[PDB]
Formats: sequence, structure tokens, C-alpha cells
Amino acid sequence: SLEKDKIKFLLVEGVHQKALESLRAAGYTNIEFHKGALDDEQLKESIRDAHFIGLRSRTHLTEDVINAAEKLVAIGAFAIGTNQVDLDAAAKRGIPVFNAPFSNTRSVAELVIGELLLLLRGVPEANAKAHRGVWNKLAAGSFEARGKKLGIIGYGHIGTQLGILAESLGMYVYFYDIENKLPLGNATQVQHLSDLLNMSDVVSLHVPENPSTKNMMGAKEISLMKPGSLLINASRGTVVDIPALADALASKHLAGAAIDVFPTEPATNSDPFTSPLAEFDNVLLTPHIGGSTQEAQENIGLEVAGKLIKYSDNGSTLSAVNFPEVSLPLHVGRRLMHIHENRPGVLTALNKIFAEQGVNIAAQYLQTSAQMGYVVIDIEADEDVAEKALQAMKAIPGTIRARLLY
Amino acid sequence: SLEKDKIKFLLVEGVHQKALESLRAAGYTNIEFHKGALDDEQLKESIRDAHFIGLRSRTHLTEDVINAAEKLVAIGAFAIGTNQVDLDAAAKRGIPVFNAPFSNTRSVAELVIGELLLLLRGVPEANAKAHRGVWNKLAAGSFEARGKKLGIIGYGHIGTQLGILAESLGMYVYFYDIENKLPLGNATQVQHLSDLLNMSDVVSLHVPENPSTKNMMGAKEISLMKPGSLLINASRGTVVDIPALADALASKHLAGAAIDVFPTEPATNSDPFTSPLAEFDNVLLTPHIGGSTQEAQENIGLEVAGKLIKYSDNGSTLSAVNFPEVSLPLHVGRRLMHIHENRPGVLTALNKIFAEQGVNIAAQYLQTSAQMGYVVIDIEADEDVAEKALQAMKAIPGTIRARLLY
Amino acid sequence: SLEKDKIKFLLVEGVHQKALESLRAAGYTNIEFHKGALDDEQLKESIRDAHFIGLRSRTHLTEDVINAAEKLVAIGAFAIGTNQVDLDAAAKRGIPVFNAPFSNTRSVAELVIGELLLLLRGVPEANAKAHRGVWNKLAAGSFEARGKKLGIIGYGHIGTQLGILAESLGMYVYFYDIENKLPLGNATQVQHLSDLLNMSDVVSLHVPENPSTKNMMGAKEISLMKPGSLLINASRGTVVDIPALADALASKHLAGAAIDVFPTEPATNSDPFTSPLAEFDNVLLTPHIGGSTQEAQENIGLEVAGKLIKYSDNGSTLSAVNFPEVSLPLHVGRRLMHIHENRPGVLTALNKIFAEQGVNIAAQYLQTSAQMGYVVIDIEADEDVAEKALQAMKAIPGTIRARLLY
Amino acid sequence: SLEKDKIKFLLVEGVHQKALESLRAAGYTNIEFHKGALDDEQLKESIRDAHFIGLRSRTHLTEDVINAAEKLVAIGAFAIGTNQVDLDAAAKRGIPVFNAPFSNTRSVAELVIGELLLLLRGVPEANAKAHRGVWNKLAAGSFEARGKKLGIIGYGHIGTQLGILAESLGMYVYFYDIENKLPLGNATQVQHLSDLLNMSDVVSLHVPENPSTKNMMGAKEISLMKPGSLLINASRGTVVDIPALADALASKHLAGAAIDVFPTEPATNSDPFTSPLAEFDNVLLTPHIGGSTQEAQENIGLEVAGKLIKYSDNGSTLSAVNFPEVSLPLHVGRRLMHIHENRPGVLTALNKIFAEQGVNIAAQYLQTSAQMGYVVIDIEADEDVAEKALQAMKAIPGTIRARLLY
Ligand SMILES: NC(=O)C1=CN([C@@H]2O[C@H](COP(=O)(O)OP(=O)(O)OC[C@H]3O[C@@H](n4cnc5c(N)ncnc54)[C@H](O)[C@@H]3O)[C@@H](O)[C@H]2O)C=CC1
Ligand SMILES: NC(=O)C1=CN([C@@H]2O[C@H](COP(=O)(O)OP(=O)(O)OC[C@H]3O[C@@H](n4cnc5c(N)ncnc54)[C@H](O)[C@@H]3O)[C@@H](O)[C@H]2O)C=CC1
Ligand SMILES: NC(=O)C1=CN([C@@H]2O[C@H](COP(=O)(O)OP(=O)(O)OC[C@H]3O[C@@H](n4cnc5c(N)ncnc54)[C@H](O)[C@@H]3O)[C@@H](O)[C@H]2O)C=CC1
Ligand SMILES: NC(=O)C1=CN([C@@H]2O[C@H](COP(=O)(O)OP(=O)(O)OC[C@H]3O[C@@H](n4cnc5c(N)ncnc54)[C@H](O)[C@@H]3O)[C@@H](O)[C@H]2O)C=CC1
Repeated sequence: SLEKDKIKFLLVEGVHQKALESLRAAGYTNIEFHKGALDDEQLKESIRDAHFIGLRSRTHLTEDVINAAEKLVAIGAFAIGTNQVDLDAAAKRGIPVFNAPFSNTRSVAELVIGELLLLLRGVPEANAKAHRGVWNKLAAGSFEARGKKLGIIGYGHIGTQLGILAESLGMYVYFYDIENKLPLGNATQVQHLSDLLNMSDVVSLHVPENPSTKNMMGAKEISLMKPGSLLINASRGTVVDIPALADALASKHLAGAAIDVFPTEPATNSDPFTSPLAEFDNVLLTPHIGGSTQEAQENIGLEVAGKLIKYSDNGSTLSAVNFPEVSLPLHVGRRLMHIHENRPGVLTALNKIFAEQGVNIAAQYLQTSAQMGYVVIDIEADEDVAEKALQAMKAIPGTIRARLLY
Repeated sequence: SLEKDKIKFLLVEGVHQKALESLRAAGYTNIEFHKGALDDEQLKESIRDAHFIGLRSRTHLTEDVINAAEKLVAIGAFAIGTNQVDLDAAAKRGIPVFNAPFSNTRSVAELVIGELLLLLRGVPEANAKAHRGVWNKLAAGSFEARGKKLGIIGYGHIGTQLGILAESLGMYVYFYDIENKLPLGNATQVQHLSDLLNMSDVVSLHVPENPSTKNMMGAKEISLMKPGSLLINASRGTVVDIPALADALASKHLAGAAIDVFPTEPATNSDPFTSPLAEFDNVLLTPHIGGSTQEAQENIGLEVAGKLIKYSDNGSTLSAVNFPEVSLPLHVGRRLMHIHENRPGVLTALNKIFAEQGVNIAAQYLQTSAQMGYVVIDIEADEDVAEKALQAMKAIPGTIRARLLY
Repeated sequence: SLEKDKIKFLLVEGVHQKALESLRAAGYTNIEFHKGALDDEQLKESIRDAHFIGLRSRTHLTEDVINAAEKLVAIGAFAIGTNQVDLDAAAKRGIPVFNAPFSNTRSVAELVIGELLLLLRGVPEANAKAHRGVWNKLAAGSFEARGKKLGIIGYGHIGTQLGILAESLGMYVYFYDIENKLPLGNATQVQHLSDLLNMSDVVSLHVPENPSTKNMMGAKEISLMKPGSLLINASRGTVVDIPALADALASKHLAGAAIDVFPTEPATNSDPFTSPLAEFDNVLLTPHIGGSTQEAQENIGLEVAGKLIKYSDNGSTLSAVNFPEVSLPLHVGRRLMHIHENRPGVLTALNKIFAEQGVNIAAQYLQTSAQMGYVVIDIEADEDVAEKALQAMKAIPGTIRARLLY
Repeated sequence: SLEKDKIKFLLVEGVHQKALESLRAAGYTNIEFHKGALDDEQLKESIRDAHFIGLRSRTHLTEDVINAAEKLVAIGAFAIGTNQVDLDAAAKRGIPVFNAPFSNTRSVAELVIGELLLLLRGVPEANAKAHRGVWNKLAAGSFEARGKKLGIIGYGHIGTQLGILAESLGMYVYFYDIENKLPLGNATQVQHLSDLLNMSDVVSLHVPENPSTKNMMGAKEISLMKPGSLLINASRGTVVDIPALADALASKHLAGAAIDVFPTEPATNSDPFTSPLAEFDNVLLTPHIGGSTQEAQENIGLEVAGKLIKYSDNGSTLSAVNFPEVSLPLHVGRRLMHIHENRPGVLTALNKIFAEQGVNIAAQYLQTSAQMGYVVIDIEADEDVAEKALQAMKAIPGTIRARLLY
């Protein structure tokens, strides 16, 4: 309450109000909120005395910005992505970076369901025509989704949810994953990708962005899809050979597609968009909105705020993307924490401080990345003894930062 | 087998092959099939010795055509509609007309589900832009369907199926119907339309075409919808005031819409299409395809063929749209039938024929519209006695037609 | 209202109150109700001026009783069975007999579910012991129902409901039926009975009582069941060779059983019960209560009352067990009905009455069993003309009875 | 492989074979298996060189037995209970004790479902009579489960599963829990117990054994149940006032009950059983078999074996019932562990060993109960250096035990 009032939370780019509700319910009310992106100079001014900052995709938390933030304890990327933030620079200063990598699984699943529905029915095509005054009711090849085969690639958080929704619509779900998984409902793992592609009326992609998925769907892979099928991609902009796809649409080997993500995307609603696909009416083209809904924002705000709250209240760095992960249950005494370089001697030095005072260490957890180490410490002591100890902890060769959580 | 070979079935406009499978399985193989619309003179030539004709929307079974068909027993409209066929002229000659009014409930339901999904997510709009090179990711007002309220108007065959699919997607279903109905799953009847319209995020229409539904959704009704909601219409082209709708889209009172049907529709894929709505990207415009899928055609072919088969095998006119409805279970003896004008005296005359011969009438069913009457008759007799009886039946004052089913 | 007050309904053996609610809602309030079985002399006195009687299993509607009932139009067996009623004697006097053959499908299904649950767990056995002071927790061979195979014999009204409940419990359902059927959920028809019996952990019987099911489960059939399995019978008391069953329990080829029905059952709660099975604690023995619940009584009361109401209001004999079945939709004019012996000449005579008066017969339906015939007749006329006509109808050689429904 | 062959696993009282499959799949094959309970002297002989022992309810792991086990690393109670094992004595020697507290949730849920089914239908009662030659079909008060209200007390692992099964049967589920919980399906938390008891047709108990649940259902609580309802208890033998219950059965305030657990239970199938309830046929009495099925044994064997495997492979004491809980993810280097008395100085001493050698501690986790502490340690070193270090670790004042996992 009286200590907490003094911990400043800088929220920019308009994170969801639910984030500020969590913050207040946890006793943190010292919040500077902005709907808009702070510019370089107004950012440097606002972050200067900020304990935490939550941000989105437009803010550039850069080495200099981070290096100028003089009280900064942690960073919250209220989004999935994290590239606007310099993870190493935050690391070096003992600043863990949190985010929300699966707060939007429902949004993406629905989008796919809706897309394959209309695609199977030649609707994006007829609808482009109708707005042009041409009326082309072409029913010969339209189908109902029920009874048909969905091929999911990437049976992860989104894939599994997709498969469930697809079963409610009466489709048969099949998936390919580089690792083996336990199916839900009547899903079915398929061993080689060749079989999936062959038998699927609809193939949808839910994989991550790395070298194994780069151009994963290319001319060869596409021509294994069954004639007249559909390809949907709302995963990552690098997973599909757009020009191969364009060919297979022009040759009518595929009856249509939907793409929500591209190799390069406009930075802003006011930049021009370019794609070979723009020429096909039977293709649905969406500006990276797969995970973009009000519900997704509510989730993101709740999660990431919670993480910041937890790290502040008890030091947990579980799921931090730039730090070593550590969490310790609450039990009586005082908790302290200490970040430092990963060198022989530190842990002892740290512990020594307590032994030589005859203080009982109740629990301790320490984890360590290539160059850094972080460690939480519970101890049975007076506030007096803790403070003094903090000081001594700060002194230890290799110490980056330390703190007395309570 | 030997009698049946001689009963000709004229199929035009390419009805589904399943129709010809039913026909053959029932022992009828004398089929003249055409994928295309026969023209007036080639129609008059093909129908001339045809016992049955199945057709679709393009054929004009007109008084003259019907009057020239010299052996025509019944007509099968392999479609929902029936306006290409002159019902009275068929009636007058004792020709019942069958059709398929609910073979496509799934198709329409899916279309709606797919449409409200993408509509809720501003997808038709972003996708029109993307094809124009403009990239407008506008997520502030996009929602997931789950948790939201669907208002169904017309809880009939399609409505009930819609409500079920919508519940699987996790929506709350509410419906308004001029008559009271038993809800499925967790549906909920709403008493006045005002409440439905007020609370619904999505309103979809599944009513018939008559004077009570004509312009049913007009400026007043639309402005009772909740701000930012969606209106979908895949029922009949007369149910929505297109210009009121256009206003409510231009004023952003509604966030979007989908319309599959219009007051006047192009006769052909090669005619121009016109609507005030063509100017809104956030509106989905589809060329009457609600019920247009391969599955729907399979159903239609199965149903209507079955009806023709039944009427031919046992005289049932259940669901005939231009005749009085009659059906009688099979039990031993000979079945005969007789169509005639609805006048005093006929039934007696008909029965007299059997009494005076000392023949036992086992069963009989007679139904009667304003001017016509139809009656099936089972009797315990020899083929010899039946034939003679048929003759006498033909003689009866007011007789239109008669037949000895077996 | 004024005519209806005069139609007496005699209800004995305490049918459910819902029966009297239907009766009153339909405008019939002249009801003599008895919770108890009327005895021969008090029955003859109460039925004497009764238009309808509803009864249960204890009343003996016999030839004499029926022959003494001087105003009796129809009989309602508020039960499944009908053997206390002399069907032919009722027939001869043109009295249709209704009943309720599937008002209790849920009750029987639940009973089976509950029984196989406890049987699989050796519970009836441990529980007989516990009440005797012996404590025998014998878990080696107890199983959960989930994952196990239920074999249903008789995939009829009860079978299908059973299969559904069993799937909710996570069992695999298989069925054998002498006729081919469309499975629900994931049920599975099995061709020969041998396969069903072999693979089933639990076999339950839901077949009718006739010569094909008599002793259907006998020593040979039982020894095809898988070792340690269970047999449940709540169908008919003649379907299982009780002594074969007794052997297979004594040899531990079967781990247990439940039987709700027997070749001969005590007439009364005060008669002694005898069975070879009484000696096995691992057998559940229930006194024909499969369909005995308050809900079942509510259904029975609603159905059978409805039927009586329908027959009285519009003459329908649909599902009558002793009459020829006939039903006709309502359309303007006056309805009359006529029961008579199945002889040449009657129908004409009947129709003649209307022709010679120049009255238009709007509809007519006539059905005919081996010796009897029943026929409903709509006609366009004045009340005056109808009455006179009724009289003439009564006159017709072979006439048993006639009536002017409205 | 070569090290693992030398780690002896002593399994007694016939744990499930799946336990030995897990053991072998993990590379541990040195197993001494016994279907039977070893007696004191044959136990002391077999455990003498045993690294682990798995046991059930009959074995008395006592201070002396434990103190004589000279190589004993951990104990596996392949059961829920743990009272045959002296937890403190195991603790003092740094022996964690594992068990399986929720491997049988399905078994107990099914038992309840089956019991309330037959109870609602007066079946245990009619069935006791039938075996005595008396036939009492008493249907007036029998009900179907569907539509009825189940009151669950203890919405824990078993409660939640129960509620799900009950919903599939079409019941309405309500629960009371001393803590607040998130409902599944359409369950419903009820605030005071008074409301639950009042509205429930069936009340079933799934709470733990402690002072708050002792005699929780007593005369007052029972008389709040609705007249004619049922009480089921398969939780703990101390939760229900058996004599109050007996009164409420004798007064017909309750229509029946099922009890699987008692204040004192026979030690053996050959001991006599005593209860006031034995006198009521409408009560189901089962010898503590709620969780007793073959599936439950498979679960128990899998879990507990897994835990032993984990503790042996990586030191995890997660869910140990007598130890402080600690778990650490795998990452390169050597893992060691150390149990010791909870005194100032130890951790430093331990760490010192590595610093002064210039060895980098990669991770460390330490947890601490009232008198004991346990700590796992990863370190970057040679096997040589690890061994030497182990030795030094063993030397530390207060050290109880230490080990070099790999
Ligand atoms: N369109 C949009 O706005 C959004 C896109 N996404 C993206 O969707 C993707 C999936 O999302 P999540 O389910 O959260 O991912 P996840 O991590 O839960 O699942 C990824 C799955 O892919 C599998 N996998 C990895 N490489 C593979 C390969 N080469 N071939 C086959 N399977 C492979 C993994 O085993 C895992 O099951 C992510 O890339 C995420 O960034 C997420 C949210 C929104
Ligand atoms: N877009 C397309 O290609 C297709 C459109 N349709 C049309 O959809 C409509 C509904 O189809 P079905 O479910 O088969 O109809 P249905 O006859 O089964 O149900 C119509 C329902 O509307 C109710 N109703 C009638 N007038 C009403 C009013 N004034 N206000 C509220 N409720 C009213 C009726 O009580 C009934 O439940 C029909 O007009 C059908 O022609 C059908 C197939 C395809
Ligand atoms: N225990 C009790 O209190 C009650 C017993 N029942 C009895 O249960 C039986 C079934 O009830 P419902 O489902 O209403 O009957 P149902 O008539 O709906 O189904 C009977 C089924 O058995 C099949 N079948 C007939 N003979 C067969 C044979 N030889 N082998 C295999 N299948 C055969 C038929 O195809 C049909 O599907 C009836 O006998 C009924 O009287 C009904 C209510 C209560
Ligand atoms: N009959 C048998 O063979 C078996 C009996 N059991 C027993 O069943 C009981 C429940 O099992 P689980 O679901 O695993 O327990 P659980 O620990 O998962 O749930 C116990 C629940 O009771 C609630 N609770 C505790 N005290 C309460 C009180 N005073 N009033 C209302 N709620 C209270 C807790 O909040 C918790 O939700 C345990 O005692 C277990 O030992 C378990 C297996 C077999």
C-alpha cells in the first residue's frame, strides 16, 4: 500500500483497461496511461522514473532508451511479438521481458473456420464480382464443410482449438506435426506430410517462424494438395511460397486460399499493399488480423499485467523471454533476489552473508543462462537484518542488481 | 419390370445423378437425360411420350406444353421454386406437381455461420481493400463469435439448424417466430420482435415470402437493432428494405451485412447486377447461393425422385403442391386411382362399380380441393376384373383420369 | 361444451392426474375417477353409462363386461399390456382399444445403466454379504464401465436410448437386430449374434415377446458370451433360459446378471416369488419395474388420454391395437363415422345416401381388417342433413355403429 | 544401464504390472516382485539391500524396518493411504515417501452414478426382498435420474468428475465447497449448505478427513435434506453420523442411502462387519470399494512408479508427503543432491565446496520444512570433480545424505 504507491507503471499504445484493473486490484495504482505511441523524446521523459513499462508493437525500446530508464525493473510486451524491444540490452541490465504468446488462440481459430466456410462455397469470388455489377452464381463446385477433411499443420495451441471447432461443424480433422501429440476429440495424426496434403480438402497452417518452416509450402508441397482444395495461412508470413501459390491458383489446381500474413507487411494503414494474390478474387487477403479482436486484447492485458504483478510481488520470471526462469512458492520470512553474471563464487558469497550472521536460509532457487544468473532467496529474519543484507548483496563482485521483495 | 420399362422419365437441366440411381433401383430405366435446357420445340418433342418430367428453374412448363404432353402423369420440380410450372394447368389435367422444399437446410445454415464469422471480424471490408492495394487493419471493433447473441427470425427448418450450429460456436441463440415453438439446445423464444432486435449482435432471417414478411425489416425495424450489429438475409429477396439498409450502413448504425437474395435478380450469369449495397465493402453480396451446393443437389435429387417413384408405385400425393394430399398403406389386392371434378355423385358411382359386381373394397382414401378430387382404392379382385373396372371408372361423369397401379 | 359435458369417462386403478388434465383441457369434465380396482359388480354399475373407460392391469374387461357396457365408444389401456381386455369382443362391438406401448423408454434405459454399473463392480454381491455381517471386498475383477463393450439385442425404442446413455458413460455400443437399422452416435450393427455375444462385456435384451425370441438366450447362446461377462434382461420373461443362466452363474462363466422379468410372475405383492437365481448374490432380481416410475406414469397418462381425446374429437384410430387404422385431417363440413362388417356393398350404400341427396362428400377414409371395416367421412351439409343422414347410415345392412363427430 | 542394473526395487503386495513396465522402460530391471505381503522377518531380509520399496496397505514400514533398510532411497505407497508407513522415521533418514492420491477419480464417480440410479428406483430394497422369496414391486415413489437435482459436497477431483457424469444423465448439479471454485458444464455453486441440502434429491459426499468434516452430516444436517431424498457417502468413514442416519432411515425422512466407508472397518475379508444400517434393505453397504477397480490399479501403478523413477533420475520430490518439495529442469552438467538438517550455514558450506574449486554452479533449488532441508544442484564439471565433491558434501556438519544423480 504505502510502499506500492511508489512503484510507477508506464503503459503506452493503449493496452486494454483490464490491465489497469488487475494492476489496481493488486494494490498498484501509480499508473501513467497513454492511448498513443510516445515519441522518442516523450518516451525518454516518461520512462525515466518508471519501474515497469507495458507497450505494444510501435514502441522501440532500444539500448539507449533502456539505458536511460533509470528505475526500470521489468518490461511487458502486451503482444505476441517482441522485436521492438532489445532483449539482450534488457537482459544485461537484469530486466526481464514478458509477453503473451498464447492469448489469442480462439480468434485465430474462428477466423479459419469462417474462411474455409466461405471459401468452400466460392463466396469471396462471387462477392468481388457482385460489387462490380457482375453476377456469377457458379454452384457446380460449392460444398458444405460438413463431411469434409481439414488438414492441420501445427497441432499446437491454435491447431488443437481449430480441430475442436472443426469437429463441431462435422468435419474430419487430420494433423501433421514434427513432434508426436495426443489428439483431441477424433483428431488423427498423420505420419508424412504427403498423406495429409493428399487427402485434405482444406489445409491450414499453424506453425512457428524458424528455418524449418521457411517456405515449407512451396510448389512441390502445393502440388501434393488434392485438386480443387483450399490453402489457408494465418501463421507466419514466411511459411508459404506466395509465387508458387499464385501459380497453383492461376492453374486452378487450388480452388482458393486465405492469407492473413506476408513476407513483408505495410508498417501502417497508410502504406501501400502489394501481392501477386491481389489479382485473384477467389483468394481472401487479410491484413494480419488473425489474432486481432477485443477478446484477444482482454486476454493479453490480463496475462501480461499478471506477469508483471507476479514478478513484482514474488520475483517469478516464469515465461520471461530474455531471462532464466525461476519461481518459488511463498513461505514465511523475507524474500530477496539477486541478478549477477554467471561466474564461480557468487552463490557462496551470497549465502555466506547469512551464515556468518547466523541467519537461516528457508529456500532458494537459482537459474542461469549462458552469461547470466538469477536467484531468489527466502530467509528467516527481521526487516532490519534484511536491509543490511541487501546492501551486502549489492556489494558482491559480479552483482548486477538486487531487491527485497518483502 | 416388363410394364415398367415402358414408363418414360424425361429429366432436363441436369438433375443430380443420384436421381437416376433411385429411378433405376426402383426398376425404372426408361430415362431420357439432358444436362441442358431443352428449347420450346425440342421440349415439345421429348415430353410428347413422357410419363414424368423432372426439371429445374429454366424450363417453362406452360399450359400449351402441358396440354401437348400426351402421356404425362406427374411433374418433378427438382428445386424449391415452382413458378416455371403452371400449377393450375397441371392440376386441371390431373397432374400432380412435386418439389423439394427442405432439401437444403444445412447449406443455408453454414453460409450464415461463415458470414457472421467474417462480418464480426470486418473481413469482407479489409479484403476488398487489400485487393485494391490498400491495407487497413482496423481491429478496435472486431469480435469473436463466441459469447455473442444471435437473433434468428423464423425458427423453421433452417432457423433450427442455424441455432444448433451457432451453439456449437458458443453463441447465445434467441428467436422470434409468429408462432410458438419448442426450442432446441438452449435456444430461447422471444415474445416481441423489439426485444430480439435490441439484444442481438447478429440478426439473420429465415421466413417465407408472403404479405406478412414483405419489407418486414425496414427503417424502423433496422433502427431497433443494436448499434454496431449485423444483419444477414438469405431468406427471400422481399424481406428487407434495401434502401433503409443502405442508410443504416452509411450511418454506421449497422457494422455490416450479408444479402444473398434481392427484389429482382439477374436471370443469368451474363446479366448485369445492380444494388445500392454494391458501394459498401462491409457488405457481403452473394448471387442467391444460400442453398446451392453439391450436397443440396444430392438431396433434391433423392427426394423428388423418390416422390415421383412413390406416386407412380402407390399413388401417394403427399406434399404435392397443386393437388389434394392422399396416401394409403399397402395391403393385398389391386390398387386403382381416380381423379375427377369435385361434384356430388362421383364417389358413389365409383363404388357402385364394385358392389354391383360383388367385389370387396378393402380400403379407400379420397381428398378434395376446391374443384378437384382424388381417390385411391384398394380392392380384392382378379387382374381381369380390375381392367374391366378401370374402363367403367373412366366412364364416370366428371372423371378426369384413372389408372391401375397394380 | 354443452354436448361434451355429457360424455362420461370412467378412470379406474388410479391413472396419473395428468390424464385428467388433458381431459379437462380438451373440454371433457364428466369424469368418474377411482384410485382403486372396481370389483365385478361395481364395475358393471359404473361402466353402464360410460362412453370411455381407462384402466390398467388389474381390471378384467371381459366379453360380458363389455357386452353390458351400453354406451361404450372406446377403451384406454393406460399401460403397455392389454391382456386384461378382450380385444375381439371390443372389436365386434366397434370399440377400439388404445394403449401406450412406448411411454417408458427412459425408465428402462436408466435401470440398465445403473445395473451394469454396479454389476461390473461386484456390488450386489458385496452388498448382500454386508447386510449379513460378512465383509468381502473382492476388487481383483471389478471394472469401470468406461472403455467397455455393451452388446444390445433389440435396437428398438429402448435399445436406441440405451446406446445413447451408454455412450455418454464412455462405453462402446454394439447391437444385433433381426432387421437392419440406422445407428445413432457411434453405435455399430453386428451381423451374426455370435460376434456380439463374443466381444460384449455386457449384453442387455430389448426384444418383443413372440416365437422368435422365446428362449432366445439359452445354454448355447450364453456360452458364447465372453468369460466373466454380464447378462441383463428387462425385456420379456420368456427370452432367457433361467436354468441355463443359473448354470452359467454357478460355473462362473458369467460374473453376474440382472433380471427384471420372469416366465411366471406373482400376481400380487403378497404372493411368493420363486427362482433358481434367488441363490446367487451376484444376481440382481427386480419385480418387473423396468418401466415403473412416476415419469413413465405421466407419459402413459398423457398419451393414452390424448388418443381417447383424438378418437372422440376426430375419429382417429391410429395405433389402436384391435381396429383398422384411420385418420383424416380436419377440413370444413361435418364429420361422421361408420363401423360395419367387411362385406361388398356397404361403402356404396353409404355414399349413395349423399349423392341421392345432392350432398358433396369432401373426404373419406376407409380401412378394413379381416372381418371389419371402419370409415370416416367429411361432407358439406347442414346439421339437419347430417342427423338425417346418420339415421340412414345406421340402417345399412352390416352396420355395427355410426356417429356424428361434429 | 550398467549403473542402473544395480538399483534394486522391492515391490510387495502385488502392485500392478504396469508399474513394472514403467520401471523397465526407464532402464530399471533389478526388481524383486511379490504378489503377497512379506512378513516381518522376510521383509527385513528383502528390504535390506533395497534402494526402493513399493507397497500397499498391509505392509508396516515401521521405524525399525526403515532403520534396518540400509540402502533405502525412497518409498512408494502404491495406494492413496499412507498410515502403514512411518512418515517421520522415513523423513529423518532422508527418505521421501510418494503415493497416488488421485488415481481413482473415475471409479468413485461411476460408483455414485450407479448407486443413485438404483436407489432412486428402490432397487436395493426390492432386490433384498426378491432373494427372500418376497416380491414387492412398489413403484409409487420411484423416479428417473434425469431432471433431478444432485447435491455434491466437495467439488474436488472426484466431485468435478461426478458432476460431469451426472450432467450426461440429464441431472442438475449443485455443489457446496468451503472454498470457491470454477464450475464445469452447468454446475452451480451454492453458498450455504442449507440450500444445497434443501433442494437436492441426491446428496453425495467427496470431502477429506480432518476436524472440519468429522461428523459433518449429523441429525441436524440430515433433517435439512428434502423429504424422500438420498444420501450417498463414498468419501471418508468419519463424515456421517451413522446413528443419525439410521434414525432418518427408520423415520422415512430419507428414502435410502449408500455408504462405502465406516468409522471402523474390518481389517480383513474374514473379520465380521457391524452396522446399524445392516437392518435396512433400502441401504447400500459396500466394503470400501469406491476406488477399487482394475483401472484404478493401473493408474496407481503408473503414477507411483513414475514418481520413483523421476526421484531416482532427477531428484524431484514433487508431491512427496513427508518431504519438502523440489524439482529442477534438466540442463547440462552434473546433478547432485543433499538432505540435511535445517540449520544456518549448510547452504554456504555446500556452495563453498565449488567456488573454492573454481566450479560454476549452473542451477540450484532448496526447500526446507520445519526441521529438514533438501537441495538439488547442477554444476559444470568432470565426473572426477563431482565424485570428490560428493565426498566433501557428505562431510558437512548436519548432512543427512547426498547423491550424484548423473
Ligand atoms: N495471424 C495471426 O495474427 C497470428 C499468428 N500466430 C502464429 O501461429 C503460429 C502457431 O501458434 P500457436 O499454436 O500458439 O503455436 P504453438 O507453439 O502452440 O504450436 C506450434 C506447433 O507447430 C509444431 N511445429 C513446429 N515446427 C513444425 C514444422 N516444421 N512442421 C510441422 N509442425 C511444426 C510444434 O510441434 C507445435 O505443435 C505461431 O507462429 C504464432 O505466432 C499467432 C497469433 C496470431
Ligand atoms: N437463400 C437461398 O438459396 C434459400 C432460401 N430459402 C428460404 O428460407 C426461408 C426459410 O426456409 P425454411 O426453414 O425451409 O422455412 P420454414 O417454413 O421451415 O420456416 C419458416 C418459419 O417462419 C415462421 N414465420 C412465417 N412468417 C413469419 C413472420 N412474419 N415473422 C416471424 N416468423 C415467421 C414460420 O412460423 C416458420 O417457422 C424460406 O423462405 C425459403 O424459401 C430456402 C433455401 C435456400
Ligand atoms: N421391464 C419392463 O417393465 C418393460 C419391458 N419392455 C419390453 O422391452 C421390449 C423392447 O421394448 P421397445 O424398444 O419398445 O421394443 P421395440 O419394438 O421398439 O424394439 C424391439 C426390437 O427388437 C427387434 N427384434 C424383434 N425380434 C428380434 C429378434 N428375434 N432378435 C433380435 N432383434 C429382434 C426389432 O427389430 C425391434 O428393433 C418390449 O418387449 C417391451 O415390451 C417395455 C417396457 C417395460
Ligand atoms: N471410497 C473410496 O475408496 C475412496 C474415497 N476417497 C476420498 O474422497 C475424498 C475426496 O477425494 P478427492 O476429490 O480426491 O478430494 P479433493 O481434495 O480433490 O477434494 C476435496 C474437496 O473438499 C473441499 N472441502 C474440504 N473440506 C470441506 C468441507 N468441510 N466442506 C465442504 N468442502 C470441503 C475442498 O475444497 C476440495 O474441493 C477424499 O477424502 C478421498 O480420500 C478417494 C478415493 C477412494
